[PDB]
Amino acid sequence: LDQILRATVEEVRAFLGTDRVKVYRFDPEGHGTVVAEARGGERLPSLLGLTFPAGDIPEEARRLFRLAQVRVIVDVEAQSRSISQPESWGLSARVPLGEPLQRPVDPCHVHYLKSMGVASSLVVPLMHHQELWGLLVSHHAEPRPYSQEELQVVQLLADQVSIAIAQAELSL
Ligand SMILES: *[C@@H](C)[C@H]1/C(=C/c2[nH]c(/C=C3N=C(/C=C4\NC(=O)C(CC)=C4C)C(C)=C\3CCC(=O)O)c(CCC(=O)O)c2C)NC(=O)[C@@H]1C
Repeated sequence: LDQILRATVEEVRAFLGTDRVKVYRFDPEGHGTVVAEARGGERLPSLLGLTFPAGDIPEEARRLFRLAQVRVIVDVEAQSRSISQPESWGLSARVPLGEPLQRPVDPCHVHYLKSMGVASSLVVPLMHHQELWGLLVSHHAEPRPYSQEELQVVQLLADQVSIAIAQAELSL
């Protein structure tokens, strides 16, 4: 799995022509590791081999990854702010998306992304069945706006890998 993804991180990078793209896996204990990482003009250091703490993300945000399955961050310059809400469990049967064309994130990510010197941040969740196995993310300088039409093409690209990582769990 970790090896296979190594070729995926670079493969997708070619398509998304993103300078930096890495895959993030998750553990039940609340621990995640980077099993892949690519760099373009080497504007950022290699994070590969670094374990990220779950605390980095609560849950309400991850929920969107389950229902929204889109994950898109606008220019951190727009300074969008999104925090928690008072008693807002939101009861629904099953309505995919049904939210703004963008996903504002608390100032937590603002500095986080900016700290990486990345104005843009394209993310894509990798879920198999009803569970989440991995997470795809991309970061780079102003890569011009993104089209929804082209986004879909990649949206499926994230689904394909979902099969590779899933089929890998069996063998691995
Ligand atoms: C802020 C000081 C602290 C913090 C809190 C925090 N994070 C989020 C949301 C996200 N954080 C990430 C982080 C990553 N990007 C990556 O590339 C990686 C490695 C693969 C990570 C871990 C992401 C993707 C999100 C989701 C936002 C999006 O739309 O993409 C939140 C929001 C939760 C909410 O809804 O309240 C918060 C509060 N993260 C830190 O690192 C600090 C400790």
